Amino acid sequence: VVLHPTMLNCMRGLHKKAVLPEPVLDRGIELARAFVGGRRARGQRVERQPDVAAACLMIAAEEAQQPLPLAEVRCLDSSLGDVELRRADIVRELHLEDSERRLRDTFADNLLVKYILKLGLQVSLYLPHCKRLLTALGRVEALAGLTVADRVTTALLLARTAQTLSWEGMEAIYANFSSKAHLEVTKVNKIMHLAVDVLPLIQAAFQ
Repeated sequence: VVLHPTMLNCMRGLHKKAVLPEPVLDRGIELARAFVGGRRARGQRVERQPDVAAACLMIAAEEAQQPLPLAEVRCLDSSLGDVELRRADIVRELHLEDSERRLRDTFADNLLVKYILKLGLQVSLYLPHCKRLLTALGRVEALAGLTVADRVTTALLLARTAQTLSWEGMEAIYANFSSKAHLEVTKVNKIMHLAVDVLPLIQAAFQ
């Protein structure tokens, strides 16, 4: 199965900017060939090839427990569209429902670990704590609508800047995190301002 140049170029470019391991790209290529080969054999149009590429890469990255959240994908390539729809299409047509359910269950931990390692922080300290912060955040009404990735970002930055560990420059910290995570600093500011405003509610959920 020969993939369209735009499909390959997008995947290679995004994989490069994400600083992902080589065999993740190879897995991304394999998923795309199978999906594209499936569609071609049934006479189905392959729409939005760059988005299909991103989605294949994300499945691959999650399988290697090096998750690539959508917020990062949009920050690395601002032109990509409805990547989530394509991911659902791939999962369904390649029959990956059982694997996808496992990926969804481990996504939060694996992203936490990824960010903790990127920030030069100690996993054995931050992981079990930020995990508990994560659970707390989901029980806070004002924070409904935050994505899993938004909650991971919030839990880590709260643990790093809001002294939440005692429950058991600031712009420069958010900016450094944002660069290292390949996230939009303005989106991180917004999520944090929302979480910081409702700080005592997060604490009560935590305790």
